[PDB]
Formats: sequence, C-alpha cells, structure tokens
Amino acid sequence: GSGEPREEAGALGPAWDESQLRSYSFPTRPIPRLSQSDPRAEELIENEEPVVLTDTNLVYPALKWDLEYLQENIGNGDFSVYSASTHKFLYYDEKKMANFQNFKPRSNREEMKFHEFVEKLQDIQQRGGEERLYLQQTLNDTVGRKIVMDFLGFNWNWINKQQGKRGWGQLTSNLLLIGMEGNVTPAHYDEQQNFFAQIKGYKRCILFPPDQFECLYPYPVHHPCDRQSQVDFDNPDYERFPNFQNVVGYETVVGPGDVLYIPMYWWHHIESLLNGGITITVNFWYKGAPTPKRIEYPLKAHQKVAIMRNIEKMLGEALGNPQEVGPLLNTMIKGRYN
Amino acid sequence: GSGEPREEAGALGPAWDESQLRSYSFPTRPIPRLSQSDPRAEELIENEEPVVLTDTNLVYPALKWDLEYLQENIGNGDFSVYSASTHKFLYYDEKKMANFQNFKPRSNREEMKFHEFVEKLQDIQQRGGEERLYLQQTLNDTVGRKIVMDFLGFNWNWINKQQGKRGWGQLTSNLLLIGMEGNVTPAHYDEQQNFFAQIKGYKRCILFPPDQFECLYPYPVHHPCDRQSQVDFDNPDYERFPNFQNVVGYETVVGPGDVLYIPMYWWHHIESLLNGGITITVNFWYKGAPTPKRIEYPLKAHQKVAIMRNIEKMLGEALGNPQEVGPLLNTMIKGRYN
Ligand SMILES: O=C(O)Cc1cs/c(=N\C(=O)CCNS(=O)(=O)c2ccccc2)n1O
Ligand SMILES: O=C(O)Cc1cs/c(=N\C(=O)CCNS(=O)(=O)c2ccccc2)n1O
Ligand SMILES: [Zn+2]
Ligand SMILES: [Zn+2]
Repeated sequence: GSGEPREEAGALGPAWDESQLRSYSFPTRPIPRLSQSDPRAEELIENEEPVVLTDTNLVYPALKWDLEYLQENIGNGDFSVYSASTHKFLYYDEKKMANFQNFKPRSNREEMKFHEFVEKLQDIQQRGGEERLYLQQTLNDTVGRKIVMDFLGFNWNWINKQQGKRGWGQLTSNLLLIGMEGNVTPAHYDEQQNFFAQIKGYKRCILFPPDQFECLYPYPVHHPCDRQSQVDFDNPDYERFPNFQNVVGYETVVGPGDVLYIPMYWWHHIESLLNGGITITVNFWYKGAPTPKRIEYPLKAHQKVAIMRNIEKMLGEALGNPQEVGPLLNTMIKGRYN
Repeated sequence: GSGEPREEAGALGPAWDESQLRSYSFPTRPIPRLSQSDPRAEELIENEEPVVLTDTNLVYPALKWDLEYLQENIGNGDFSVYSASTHKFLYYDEKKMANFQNFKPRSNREEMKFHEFVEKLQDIQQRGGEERLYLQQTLNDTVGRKIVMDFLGFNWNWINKQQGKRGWGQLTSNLLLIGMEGNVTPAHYDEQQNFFAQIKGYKRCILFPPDQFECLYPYPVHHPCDRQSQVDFDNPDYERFPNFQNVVGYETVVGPGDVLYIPMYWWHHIESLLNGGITITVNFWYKGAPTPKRIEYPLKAHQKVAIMRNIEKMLGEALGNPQEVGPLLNTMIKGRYN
C-alpha cells in the first residue's frame, strides 16, 4: 500500500502506523514520492500520472496554520461546513436534485463563520458525540491581511511554471479543506487538474486511473452524485458492481509540505487518518489543456469518459427528461450490442 | 390475420387461401382496406398509420404487365437481380462490408439484361431447381417508349396531391420488383415514405409500428444489415431476442390494383404468396416531411429511433472504429442504467 511509514526528523517517531488506515478489498501500489528537481516527477506530471512532490514549498507559509491562528486572521466571512452522521461524507449537486426527488441527502451543508465552526467542533468533542464536520470553502478576498501575506508567500514561481509547461488553463479556485480525523471523501473523479497541497495532519489518498471506469460504476450524469462511485467501499455489492473485484488503486499518505498531483479525470478516495487529529489541505485547480486540433488515436481513457458524459447529457436534453436516458440506452443495446 | 380472403369478380373463386401464407409465432391484426375517397384513409395516412387503398388507379396502365410485355418494351438496360439459396433473401450494404469482414453474403446481386433474367428464370423452373431470383431495379430513362407512356398513365394527380397534403419531400425513386412465388424480404424498416403499388400476383405484408423496436432487434447501424431485424422469423431465438415473444404485427394481402401505404420507419415483412406465381410491384419513395422547428413532447417512436441511430453513428466516428461502439455502450450502462 503506502509502504513503510516515514520517520520524522529529530527521532520524533513514525508519522503514522497502519492501524490509522481503513481496510478495503482491493490492492494498491504506491504513488512515487519524488522531488520537484527530479525529472521523473516532471515526466509523471506531463504524462498525467500522479506523483507526490516532497519539496515544492508550495504552501510553506501555511504550514503554521492551525485552528487558533486561522480563526484570528481568516476574517468574518461565511464558510461552507458539511455535516455527516457517518465517516462517509455524501456530497451532491443541489441543482440536479430536481431530477431525482427519490434521493434524500444525508450530509447537509451549513454556512457559518469560522469561529462558529470551531465552537461547533469542540462542542462535539467535549460531548463525546460522533457527528462529523468538514469545512470546505473557496478562499476569496474577504480574508484577513495576515492570511493574505501567507497566500502571497506561496511558491507561485514553481506552480506557475507548471501551469505554463503543461499548457493548462488558469487557476480557477483555491479550496481550503479542514476535516476531522477519520473523515472520508468517497471515490470520485474531477474534471480539472489538481495540486493537492497538504498543510496539517495526514491524509491517505487512493487514486484509480480513468481506464478503471467500468470497475467504479459512477452515478448517472444527471444524478446529484454525478462523478461519484456508486460502490460502497466499506461494503462493496459485488452482485451490482462485479468489476469492483478487479479494481486496483494507487496509494499514498501525504503530510505537511507534501503536494500530490491528482491528474484530471483520475478517481480519488481521500480519508483523514484515524486518530490523527484535524487535517488541513489547500487545493489548486487548473482547467486542463485544451483538446488538440488533430484528433490522434487511440483515444486516452479520459477522452472516452468525456464521450460517455456527453452522450448522456445530450440524450437528456433530446428526450426532454433525464429519467428516460436509462431505458433508451437499454433499448439501444439489449440484444444489439451485448 | 389477413382476414377472410377476397372473392374475385365474375365468380372466379378466392384470390388466395391460407395455405399460401407462411406460419409465424406472433399474432397480427388486419390493415384496413379502404377507398381513397374514404376520409378514414386520409386520416390514417396523415397519422402515419398503414392503410390499403383499393381504388387509386395509381398504376392502372401497369396492370397489364407480365414477363412477355415487359421484356419486349422495358429496353436494353441493366437490371439488378438478387439470387438466394433459400426463401429468405439476405440484403446488405456493400459499403458497410468494410467494417465486418466476419460477415459473408448468401444473396449476391448480379447485373443483367431483362431477357437474361427471364431466360435464367425459366431455366430454374424447367430444371426443377430451388434457386430463387428477385429483380429489383430503379426505373430510369433507358426504358422503352411503350413503358414510358404506361408510366405517364399513372395517377400522378392523386399521388402528387398526397405528396403535397403531407408536406413530403419529392419523389426519390421508383423501384420495380419482380419476384418469384414464396420469396421473402425479411423484416426491416425504411427511412422514407412508401406507396406500395401492387401490379401482378399477391404479396402478404406484415408491418410492425416503430414502437416495437425493442421487440425486433435491428443489426448495429454500422453492420451491413443495418435496419434489418436480427430475428429469424422462421426460427426465433427467444434466448437472444426475448421481446420477440411480445411482437404483434399488422397484416394484409395486396393484389393487382391495391396500394399499401407503408409509413416511414415502420417495419415490414413482405412475402410473395406460396404457389401464386410471379409478383410485380412498383414502389413510390418520398422523403418524409422535414422535422418541425418547435420540438413537441412526447417524442414519436420514430424520432427516438432516429436518436439511437445517430448516437451509434456519431460514436463510430468519434472512436475511429465502429467495432468499439458496442463495448463503450456496455461500459456506459453496465451497473449504471440497468
Ligand atoms: O477530502 C479531500 O481532501 C478530497 C476532496 C475535497 S473536495 C474534492 N473535490 C471537489 O470539490 C470537486 C472539484 N471538481 S472540479 O471539476 O475539478 C472544480 C469545480 C469548480 C472549481 C474548481 C474545480 N476532493 O477530491
Ligand atoms: O419485397 C418487397 O416487396 C418489399 C421490399 C423490396 S425493397 C424494400 N426496401 C428497400 O429497398 C429500401 C428502401 N429504403 S429508403 O431509405 O426508404 C430509400 C433509399 C433510396 C431510395 C429510395 C428509398 N422493401 O421493403
Ligand atoms: Zn475531487
Ligand atoms: Zn423496405
């Protein structure tokens, strides 16, 4: 899996041990941990394969962040805070809830000030409760000046050269992630390039390449859980998702100062280590490089994923109702392509 | 089925008896036999439902045609003549044979002069052979003057008013069909409006509306047998085509002077009656009325058929190879829409 856990400097003991990792049915192989000076890492990023960069200093001024420093300087803005009854957080598109009334949310969002989220957090911890919170908020301009200069201290020289050397679109947003220990963002894929910059705590990252689409069974494109796996990693229904017995992931554990390149359309399962405290992450999202003019075959796996996405979308608009997409596709293939 | 067989004028006995009809597994109901003066027939054509018109006089000058008269006056042109080992004639798109090398033809076309087709026909009949021929040739300008004035004697006044009253495109071709008794054109659908004008002999016509697509399992759009049913009507494989046990057809027997409106996208199975002699038919093909601007829901069954056709076609061009259309569609629906 994540291999032997790393030893921290000053003989401060192992960063983590295997008992902080949850258990799953599939095998994993390690994502390489390299230096940004190492051309191997430059090659993996160009080939859109994940790599963990150990020395970008991307969010070096942010490494001092904790709950106290942030609450004092983050400002008086509103922060999206997602609550969950269990460790699996259930995210959904609230716009697409119009198409699936038979879908009930179990992880609702709540806007609140940063001091309210910290108050609500220690309230759960002193009460011994089991409710979980996950703060996910795009950084805007309403943030204090001390956090502003921390932001200015990011290694923009390195990441901008990466944005230009790959031909990516410009940075779209910076997402701040403050999660509780044991929190799980279940497997899903994103449509942009991601630099996963870990700040506080450790996160286990399990990635699946786009060519394992048929092993991970994403929800219908019109479903509020579009881009998420239907497979319950904790209780995989092998009768509904038989190819999940063939899935094989890429695994790593990122700590403070580590930066994980999650390529676009790559599945990822992110969990904050059990009994590891709160985790802090900042994501850098870039739109992928524009699709080239000369179409070259064979197609990349992610290009076929985009094709299936658009067939579903266009079929939903053509039939006038997304709920008829399913039966028409079965009509199209039953006894004709299977 | 076709109901009680009609009695011919002058007490010349029944036109046909049930023993000339082949046997099939599905039930049928009769296509109405009306007069073109009857507004009910005008309503069926407008609703794109089949009707048999008994008194159009559409091909009145052609009713005198037989093998001898045609051979003398049809001219010295080349006629497409399809040969078959069995009663089921196997038609295919020769352009699409590039995609399915694993497909071998069993009914080859042969160009020949009209006198050669008649010579080859009586050759089979005197030899007692079982090889079958089917002449199918679009009428052109290379045809003799006596046939030209027969053509001019067609009821263009009636059929042109029908072409205008429905908003159809112009006439695209006239197909002459001369078949042997027992010949079968297996079930398929056409993309144009058809006026089926019977001249000599009797043909049993079995039609299925477009909403029975999932009962009739057409070949993949890129297959040389695109638009034909994969179901062998003589030996239906219920394990591969289970919804064929739900199919229900519309049946009629057309004779000399009868005109059958086969609406666009309607399946049809056409067989020349057993022991009925040669059959002669002329088809009038019109492109359907252009799709209206304001898209109105619910969609017609044939509109959904066009949607599935175009998804298959566009997917074949996007992937660069029609043979990958199947696996991608299964990947798209397996565990996601079924
Ligand atoms: O818990 C963890 O640490 C993992 C985690 C927290 S949030 C997350 N993903 C998203 O929020 C979706 C991004 N989708 S996007 O199309 O690329 C996009 C859309 C809009 C702006 C910018 C980008 N992951 O994987
Ligand atoms: O044996 C019988 O009596 C039945 C019979 C003989 S041929 C036949 N069908 C076709 O040849 C296909 C027409 N397809 S089309 O798209 O509308 C079209 C294409 C090009 C020009 C004009 C029209 N049927 O059903
Ligand atoms: Zn993500
Ligand atoms: Zn036809």
